[PDB]
Amino acid sequence: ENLYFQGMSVAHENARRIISDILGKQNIERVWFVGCGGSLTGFWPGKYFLDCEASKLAVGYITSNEFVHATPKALGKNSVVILASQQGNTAETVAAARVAREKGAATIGLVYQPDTPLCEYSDYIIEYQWARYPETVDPAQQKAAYSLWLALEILAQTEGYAQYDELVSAFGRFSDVVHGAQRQVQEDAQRFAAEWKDEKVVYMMGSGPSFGAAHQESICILLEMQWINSASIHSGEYFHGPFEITEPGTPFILLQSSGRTRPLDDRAIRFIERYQGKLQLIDADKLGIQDLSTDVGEYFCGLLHNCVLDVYNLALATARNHPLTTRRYMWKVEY
Amino acid sequence: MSVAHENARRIISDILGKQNIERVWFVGCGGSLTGFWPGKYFLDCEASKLAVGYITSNEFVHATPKALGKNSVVILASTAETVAAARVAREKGAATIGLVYQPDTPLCEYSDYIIEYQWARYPETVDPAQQKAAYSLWLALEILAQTEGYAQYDELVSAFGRFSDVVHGAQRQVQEDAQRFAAEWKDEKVVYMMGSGPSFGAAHQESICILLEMQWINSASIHSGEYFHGPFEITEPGTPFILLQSSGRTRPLDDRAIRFIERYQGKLQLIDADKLGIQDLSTDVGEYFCGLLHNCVLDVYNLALATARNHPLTTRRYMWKVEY
Repeated sequence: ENLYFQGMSVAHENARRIISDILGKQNIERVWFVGCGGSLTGFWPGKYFLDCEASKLAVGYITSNEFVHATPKALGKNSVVILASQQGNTAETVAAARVAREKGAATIGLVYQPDTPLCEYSDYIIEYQWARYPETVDPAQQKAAYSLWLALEILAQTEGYAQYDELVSAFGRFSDVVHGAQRQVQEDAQRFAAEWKDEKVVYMMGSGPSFGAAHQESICILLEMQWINSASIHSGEYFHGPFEITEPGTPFILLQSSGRTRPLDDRAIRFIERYQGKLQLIDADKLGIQDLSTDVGEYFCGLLHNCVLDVYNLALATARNHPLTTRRYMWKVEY
Repeated sequence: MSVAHENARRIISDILGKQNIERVWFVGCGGSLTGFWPGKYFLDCEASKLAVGYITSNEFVHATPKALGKNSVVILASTAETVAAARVAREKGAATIGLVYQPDTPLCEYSDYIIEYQWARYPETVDPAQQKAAYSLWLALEILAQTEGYAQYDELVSAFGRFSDVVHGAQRQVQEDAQRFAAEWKDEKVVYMMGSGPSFGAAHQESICILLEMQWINSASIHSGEYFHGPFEITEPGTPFILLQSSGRTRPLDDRAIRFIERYQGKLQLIDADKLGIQDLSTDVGEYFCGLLHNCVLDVYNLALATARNHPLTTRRYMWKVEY
């Protein structure tokens, strides 16, 4: 018999070393995901995985400055606090890492820029990859991807996870699925941009693994990068107040998921179409989630939507003559 | 004792005689989920060993946490999907608490304990301590007190004793401002709700259950901390924000938001719990009552707005009218 020796994702190996090192020094009884805006919603994939799969863990998900100011008494020696910041200096995320460390928690800091202030209070540092679409990097090494890698490792090294190998090889297929999906949506994205360029209010929707993506699109793209009024509505929540807003032409972008919460999404689709809402459907299952894994591909829906949306976002920004880098406040005034 | 207090005490002692309480989930839809924010926030702040979940009913049904089990309590309020969530909870071995307005209603069937809360349509009022969202805090107080212990138990129970008075004082206080608000806000097409810490659930609730549902005004909720990481770029003169400002620890997130909104001439309606009598509740634990106060204070602004807009709050085009 010939012996086979496998390799490992950069993100897989980083995640795995960090969590082993931490377990050698404490228990992992509680995790917090802590950050601001996109640097909090980037943790949704891991949050969702653990909420679904971990039986022993208590999992938190909190905006940095709230964590700093109203610190949970549950934070301590056997907690892990995972923080993200792009340029590594969001003062409240740095203070969150400081407070976590003062409380005795292990801190994992995700940064794009190394030697940035978040690093000072990060026991472990991950330099995730990032580029501005149409420039690309390895999707398995992007900020949101690391939420799922770290989640996988926390679960596997504390409770075990029968589908570990399945998810690791799903992640090995992820770059091909992302590239195939982005290519597949070019035409639709163009048609979207031309037809949606004049909307002043857009509602983002999703459920389960895709809900973070929906919220992120809402707060980080539509409000932040386009100045379009927006809310995110959980597909399940839609029918308990929000849907009363719906009339012919009310714009909804639904980020539909594979797997268990899909019927939530299908329920919304039927209703939005029955009442002639302006619906842009982006369906993970049509864009090759089934190619990742028939078992655990539900957990990659948010990550896939984040990537596929880059295409629609550029198309819309060009149609609206509003570059995604437009700001009137951020990086411009003090606040 | 308050009847709400004795109800919560009796329920949680009974459960603890039969299982442990290692995990709590708050499960509901819309305002029957936001109603749990007061207890959720309290537990997130005060409980060191409890795992606390907060989940819309049909997602709890379709993607049930593996963590759900014999030493879990699932607390629900009322909706076939919340009934189904109670069924799933019980089927998994979790104890179930159902908050209901009317008895014999479908959620009762899968609820090990049923709490008939108090509700009335403003200006008709009811005991604030027996309202749906109040019970979230009562139940949370007792989960924590009967398991880990709570050093401010009596200070919070006496706070709760004074809460009816603070609510009535606050509702009287805002009468004139509410009329001014309605006159000035009746033509707005988009309203952002804002809050932090204990008042965030109340902000979200106004947004989804009042502005969208009962007024057909476009709206999103924004956490006061999240504002400055994307949402704030929507701000320009006249952008409508209703900030439910909190007392206590997160107040500085709200002050930061107020300085910014005012500097770029947002149309700001400020409703401050510390101006409406949270200082009279306690000095220690009063912060935990801010969401509850906001819920009540907003009833006044909501009626006034509904009147100025000739849009009754009971107006619906879909709910209780079509199938969905």
